Amino acid sequence: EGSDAPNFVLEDTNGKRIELSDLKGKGVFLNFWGTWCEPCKKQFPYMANQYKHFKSQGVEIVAVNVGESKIAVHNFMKSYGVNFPVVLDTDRQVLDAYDVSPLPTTFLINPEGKVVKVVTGTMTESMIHDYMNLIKPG
Repeated sequence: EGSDAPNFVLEDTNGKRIELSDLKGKGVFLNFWGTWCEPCKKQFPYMANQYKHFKSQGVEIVAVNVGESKIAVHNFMKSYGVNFPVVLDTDRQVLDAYDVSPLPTTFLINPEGKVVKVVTGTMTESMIHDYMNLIKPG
């Protein structure tokens, strides 16, 4: 759209305070997910591999888990090779702020804090790569 991404503050799995507006200057691949979401099992390892490249190119991932316990979320991260920030939307406030319907949904947010594209359903590693390029600082 080019619309303003709603700001939010959540904690990551180790207690790190992450506020979306502090990531201006970086692309944010904002991925709403749950451990029961089948596509996330294949998308997570693609995202981890791509992050190896993109983290130093100024694209951040914030993988917003929707409402699940730390133990289940940590277990999923171990299972699927997660090396990127995962935050806990424990009471669905951020999911609701983004008006998210199906999971997974990814918002591609550019370095200015604007939503440039919203994607739902399945995506391959090539698509993820291309998506991250859309939001990297120029």
